[PDB]
Amino acid sequence: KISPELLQISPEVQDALKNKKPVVALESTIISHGMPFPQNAQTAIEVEETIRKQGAVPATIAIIGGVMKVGLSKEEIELLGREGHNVTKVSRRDLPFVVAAGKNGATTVASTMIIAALAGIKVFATGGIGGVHRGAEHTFDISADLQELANTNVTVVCAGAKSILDLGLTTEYLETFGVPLIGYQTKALPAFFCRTSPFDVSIRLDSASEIARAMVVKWQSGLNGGLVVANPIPEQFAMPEHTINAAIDQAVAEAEAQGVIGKESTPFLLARVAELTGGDSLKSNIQLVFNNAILASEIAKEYQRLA
Amino acid sequence: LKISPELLQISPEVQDALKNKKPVVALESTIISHGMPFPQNAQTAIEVEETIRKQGAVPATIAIIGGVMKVGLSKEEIELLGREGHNVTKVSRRDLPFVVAAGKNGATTVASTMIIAALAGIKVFATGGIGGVHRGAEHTFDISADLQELANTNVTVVCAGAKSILDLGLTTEYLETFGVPLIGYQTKALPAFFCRTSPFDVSIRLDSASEIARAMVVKWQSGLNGGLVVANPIPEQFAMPEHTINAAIDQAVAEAEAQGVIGKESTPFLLARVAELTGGDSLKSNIQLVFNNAILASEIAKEYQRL
Amino acid sequence: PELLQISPEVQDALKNKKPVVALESTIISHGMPFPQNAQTAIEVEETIRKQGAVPATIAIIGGVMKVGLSKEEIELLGREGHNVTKVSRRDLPFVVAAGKNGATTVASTMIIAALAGIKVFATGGIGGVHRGAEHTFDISADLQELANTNVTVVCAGAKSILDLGLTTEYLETFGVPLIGYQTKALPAFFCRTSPFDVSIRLDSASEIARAMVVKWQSGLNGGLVVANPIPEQFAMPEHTINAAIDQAVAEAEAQGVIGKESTPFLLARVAELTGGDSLKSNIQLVFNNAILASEIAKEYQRLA
Ligand SMILES: *[C@H](c1c[nH]c(=O)[nH]c1=O)[C@H](O)[C@H](O)[C@H](O)COP(=O)(O)O
Ligand SMILES: *[C@H](c1c[nH]c(=O)[nH]c1=O)[C@H](O)[C@H](O)[C@H](O)COP(=O)(O)O
Ligand SMILES: *[C@H](c1c[nH]c(=O)[nH]c1=O)[C@H](O)[C@H](O)[C@H](O)COP(=O)(O)O
Ligand SMILES: [Mn+2]
Ligand SMILES: [Mn+2]
Ligand SMILES: [Mn+2]
Repeated sequence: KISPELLQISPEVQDALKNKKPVVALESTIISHGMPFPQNAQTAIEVEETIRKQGAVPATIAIIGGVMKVGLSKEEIELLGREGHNVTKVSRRDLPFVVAAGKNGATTVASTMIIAALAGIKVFATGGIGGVHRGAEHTFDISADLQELANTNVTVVCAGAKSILDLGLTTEYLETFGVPLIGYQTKALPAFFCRTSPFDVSIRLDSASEIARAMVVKWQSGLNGGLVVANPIPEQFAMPEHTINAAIDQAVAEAEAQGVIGKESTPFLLARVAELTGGDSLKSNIQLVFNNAILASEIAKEYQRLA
Repeated sequence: LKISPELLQISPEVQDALKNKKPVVALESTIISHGMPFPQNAQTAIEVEETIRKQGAVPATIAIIGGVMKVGLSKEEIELLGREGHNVTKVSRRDLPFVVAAGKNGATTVASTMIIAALAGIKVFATGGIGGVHRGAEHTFDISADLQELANTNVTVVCAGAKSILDLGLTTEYLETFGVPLIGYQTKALPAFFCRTSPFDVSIRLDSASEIARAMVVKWQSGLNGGLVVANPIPEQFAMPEHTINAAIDQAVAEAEAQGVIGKESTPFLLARVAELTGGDSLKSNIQLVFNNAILASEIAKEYQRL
Repeated sequence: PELLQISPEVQDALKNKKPVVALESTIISHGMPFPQNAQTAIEVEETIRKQGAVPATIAIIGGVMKVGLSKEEIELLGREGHNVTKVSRRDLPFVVAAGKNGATTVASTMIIAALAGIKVFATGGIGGVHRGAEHTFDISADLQELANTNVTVVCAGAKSILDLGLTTEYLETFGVPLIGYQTKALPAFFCRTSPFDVSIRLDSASEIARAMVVKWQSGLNGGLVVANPIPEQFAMPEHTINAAIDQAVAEAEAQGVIGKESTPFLLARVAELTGGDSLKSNIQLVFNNAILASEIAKEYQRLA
């Protein structure tokens, strides 16, 4: 029952929810910190349209002038893409201040889940989830995303956890906190730019339909928390393992040596891997995002059907 | 509070006991499928139900049958889980929605069991031993979802402590961090599962059922959610020799690690291997501790229905 | 029910919408030696009263969760000392069940304040990730209470005996805002500064209060850490205080100190190695935090 001075849902999205059309949420960190200009905004508007061509309704989420806004104008997206790193990356602990100081912010997966759940949106597409960082056994550097997944009822379609992270530790972590890690048509956990990895999802499902069904069962039996749907990047756009892993490993060593830490790590690694791959990691990431948007449209349609 | 009959079904017996305020004791399915071999699996489970019956209390064995969460089971069902063994999905919280959605059978761990018991409003649950922090968890992050269920869900779990195959010190630390009281029953020293003693202490030591119940009531009436571990030492008669059992466990652990056994397979492999190495003795101790735990859990049950 | 009692001076302010600031009893029983423990408690209360707000010291007396306390009960906690049960969240129901007395930690003080509707609470410094928690898993339940329960905790940062870096990672993970008051760098407790930074620098109590109402109205449960730099003149010498802390921790490890008794031991050991100066620094930072806390509580009461 939040006040409009706090949360503002755009009329497209409101109508969508009234008329029970399927809605897919999207995040703003990917635009501001995830990718450079103008690939971030092109990518974002285009993801929105992809969703539209699948017959669903996009709601991109962000903090515009201190307001939590569900659905955004082309203008505001252009805005986040131009202002870029100057915009505040917003996780859970960041949110109330960016709302109070009335500033603009780009929501992470955590925040995007929070707001989406506030708006009653169950399906959310992104590129890759945050997770347990390499070295975390000694650094305790662990995304708030995982705790959000533990606690907030949103399904997040992604290409897995970002492959710059520690995937093994991430899979243990998700199990401890009772979060389903669903492979869409895959048992092997997808690694972001790359289609497989040495690890496993917690369950393989071959259709949106079964995922929607699981969601309804899960929530109706009271098990609160979200679900991760790991969606492999299409073969056309997949980075070959050896190259990408070399660029990731170098970028991670460099970040260690340079004392990069905290909320700045992921943007640093993503950009540096893009430098190291000459733009290829970035192209692949954009491809992965469109793909997840498509699957996410199918899942939301299937979920709305049941609900 | 009202869960659909398609998802959740309580036996008529357990329903009359709940209705008529008879003290009910919950029981887990995974003990049967993944914790013991056949016929000992089904045999022990039925003899446990009987044991709780002698105490003048009503057992509800919990499992997933044909996609339904089932509180209370028939002899046929217990037996089916028993003979089906590893063919039955081991079910933790992350697992739960998919077994139920897909109409399958599943054997519930402490976590799943607690979840379901809590749905039927059963506060007392007897098992052999709880999951915990695995040896090597500093680097592996392998930490049972049981401990998280304990953190949030209102059930008392009577056991011989954590399975001796785990890392007990880190478990005690973990429970403190998460606000879960670890109650030694008539001991300040943490019971070791197969062993009565460990070089680790419980958080509170209490000598009667009634105290345990009254502490339950203050805890919940006060709004601190989460369960309680009541660690009940195996009786002196059936205990394992420190030397022999420890050697068995250590070999088993080194072996599991060397073979690369990970995830939900770890515990069932280690129990099997330990039973093998001890020429079945460990198993016999396990059974005996389960009966003991059941008796104590019935007493706490009566004392709880009282207040 | 009868399992929580609120002093009439406290309820009087709650009903009448006046600023209330919580305090913890572990500062007293296990935090500081007698007589300075009771003295510090009473004078902290006074500092609040004079600040324009109403002190409520939470503790468990005769099994009761008590909001606001008599000087008799304060002297009792200060004197009976380490003989009083230290109470965290796991501890709580039993100390109540058994009608015993206990000194509440930041965790339990947050709980109790929450039961009574007190959104603002002042302490010296919170528990956190201990040095070597990476191998020991030794992590205060406080961090979890901050993750979950809605209370603002004003302090000197985390007690500097702990592992602060790990503590900041952990706070991020669990979504708990770490607010530096007029500082980017995380207050180091005895020290005014640390190699670590907070999550946001806020310069005024009002800002913090608006952040509070916006945070909870939005439904994000969990508390807030407000880190208050120790006054410049009371700060310990970095070399002396860190040499002390380091030795004390090395000893604690050697001697098999663990669990709930780890922090009290180290504190006692540190003031001993610093010949009372760290305790003196400690008492000052507590007063300072009580002042900032009063301001926050007032500015927040104004706003909703
Ligand atoms: C990752 C984001 C999603 N997809 C993508 O392609 N690129 C991206 O940068 C998310 O924004 C994620 O929530 C964010 O990285 C959170 O990280 P922290 O652990 O630093 O909060
Ligand atoms: C242990 C269970 C209890 N008693 C017993 O004798 N044998 C057993 O197997 C529990 O089922 C426990 O939850 C199990 O270890 C599952 O834990 P993970 O999810 O960590 O595998
Ligand atoms: C620390 C307390 C706060 N300020 C201060 O000046 N001195 C103190 O002793 C708190 O009591 C803290 O919550 C306590 O350390 C709890 O620790 P554990 O429960 O982690 O042992
Ligand atoms: Mn991080
Ligand atoms: Mn495990
Ligand atoms: Mn501790």
